Amino acid sequence: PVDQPVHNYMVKRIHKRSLSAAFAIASEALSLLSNTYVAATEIDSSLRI
Amino acid sequence: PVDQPVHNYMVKRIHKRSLSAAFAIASEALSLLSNTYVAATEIDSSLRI
Repeated sequence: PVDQPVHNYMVKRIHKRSLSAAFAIASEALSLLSNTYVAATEIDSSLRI
Repeated sequence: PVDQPVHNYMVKRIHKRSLSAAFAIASEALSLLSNTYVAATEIDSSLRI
């Protein structure tokens, strides 16, 4: 009579990371963007695409 | 005329072993056991399971 089961309870810390990157836009691209957002009979399809 | 068959009869002792292990139980487990042995409308199913 010397034996007895034993259990272990380990717990962990989660830590923490992130993400980030650079992505720049030209103003003329935004201008052609604005018309294409309301795509209609106007707005040159070739330049928009 | 000198040849003759010969036989050998070996017999074995079977020896003897056994097994034993420890397994403890808490009184609260037995108490919740008692209600589950008579499982009815009472006796919390979640705690019993």
